[PDB]
Amino acid sequence: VLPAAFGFLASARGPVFATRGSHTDIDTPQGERSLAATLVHAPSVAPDRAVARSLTGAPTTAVLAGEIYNRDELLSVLPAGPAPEGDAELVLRLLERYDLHAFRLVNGRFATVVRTGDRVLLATDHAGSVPLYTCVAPGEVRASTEAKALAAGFPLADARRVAGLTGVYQVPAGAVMDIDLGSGTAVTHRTWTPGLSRRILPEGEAVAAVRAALEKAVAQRVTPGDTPLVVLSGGIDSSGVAACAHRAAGELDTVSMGTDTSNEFREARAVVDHLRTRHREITIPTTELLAQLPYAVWASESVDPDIIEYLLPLTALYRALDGPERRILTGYGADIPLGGMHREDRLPALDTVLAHDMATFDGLNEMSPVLSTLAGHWTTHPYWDREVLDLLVSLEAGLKRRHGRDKWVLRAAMADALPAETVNRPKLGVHEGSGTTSSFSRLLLDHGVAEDRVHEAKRQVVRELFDLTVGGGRHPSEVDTDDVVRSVADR
Ligand SMILES: Nc1ncnc2c1ncn2[C@@H]1O[C@H](COP(=O)(O)O)[C@@H](O)[C@H]1O
Ligand SMILES: N=C(N)NCCC[C@@H](C(=O)O)N1CCC1=O
Ligand SMILES: [Mg+2]
Ligand SMILES: [Mg+2]
Repeated sequence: VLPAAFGFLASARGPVFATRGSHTDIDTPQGERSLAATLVHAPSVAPDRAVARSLTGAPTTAVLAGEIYNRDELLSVLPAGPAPEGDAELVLRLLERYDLHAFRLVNGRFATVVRTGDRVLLATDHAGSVPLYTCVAPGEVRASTEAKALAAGFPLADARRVAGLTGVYQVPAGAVMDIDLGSGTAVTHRTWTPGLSRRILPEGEAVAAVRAALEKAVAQRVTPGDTPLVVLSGGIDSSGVAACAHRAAGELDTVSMGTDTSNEFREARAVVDHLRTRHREITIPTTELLAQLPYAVWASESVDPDIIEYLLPLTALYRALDGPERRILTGYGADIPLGGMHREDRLPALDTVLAHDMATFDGLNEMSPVLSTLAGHWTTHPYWDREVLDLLVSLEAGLKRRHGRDKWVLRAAMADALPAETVNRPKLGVHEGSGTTSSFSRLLLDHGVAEDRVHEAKRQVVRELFDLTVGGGRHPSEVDTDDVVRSVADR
């Protein structure tokens, strides 16, 4: 049900993560010139499948956090028949055949570090959905799924430095960093890049392809026998995912979050009734929502005020979940390739914003698994599935904004599976349906923070939280959001 590991801290030559779970140190056969690592994973899963060893080429050790979705495909290009036992061994098999190019073939939600001889490889999935950070110095390489574990040396080109940190870099999305341990030299190869050209397709085929892709992406994300949990908002995106997940599992559990300001329970109810899902509504006080601020920056390790604002309600929801650890699917990210913020018929502006968004998502960590695993829950997002993403991004603007409706192709793709009311439902940003942006603004406004200046205040606040939780090793619970807002408002 859950991946073999959520993250890790490794070194090639006392880990503390936001992620909740068991810790397991891997054995160090060649004790020495070996790959040491601490894996963080669910208490209910065996780390084994997240670790693979080999002698092909050299002594080799692979560690992988997360999971791969196009397994059948990758397996079809391998020689022998005895299939690898897990995703880490699968990667290993692929590396022995394509070398670092193996990552150009992977469609997944993972982060991995591999040591073969004195060579070290650091790879992320196409979207860098599972953040990966590193510190490289001649003779020593440290990699971790959380920068906070690395804050406790040389500069690396074609990698960005982490805010308020030194010698700590984030491996870019869709990339593989090839590091020679001896010289400490690092070379980065991109293994995926957003398509820039657009595809033309008749309505019927376009709508069918989108439906088929999403169904497949969702199917790849639901575990056989296990009923998944979908964070439902009543919007077309999460609703589209719910319909697909329900079909792949034959049943479905849903959940919706709301505040005392706002909610989308009504819109969500329409869908829970259409598919007859096991639904649950959660209402967290606005004051409780804002108190989540330090937890969001700590888990996401992001400094973008706008993203942190989008993550607040999600973070609160994951932490407020009751019951056993769940496999959660979301409809997050659908608006990006579809320009879900575009509100007119003039297509030009839609593509401009789309191209810009697709070129600047890396580093935001908005889809990081830590957002949910901080409470022991694993999340995956089918709309940013490589295949679904490639397709949605490639469609010509006229298929996204058509018939006076935004994200048209997606709405039409779920038409025969959801109520008409849900299909035509205008877009709403979870920030609007629960009043997160307004609440955060009101908080600053109630502290004296003037208007043409709340945004910058939100920046200073978020950045201050980061320096404390990520750079200073301070746990969110030990941080009082009000005190930080106070300090920032004084300016
Ligand atoms: N009020 C909510 N309760 C539960 N899940 C939500 C809620 N609002 C949004 N989500 C989830 O998070 C994603 C946010 O995307 P968006 O609505 O485009 O901002 C949706 O695709 C849902 O899966
Ligand atoms: N430029 C970006 N990377 N924007 C991300 C906004 C997320 C968007 C989504 O679901 O794609 N989203 C959150 C509410 C909403 O809309
Ligand atoms: Mg959406
Ligand atoms: Mg919404």
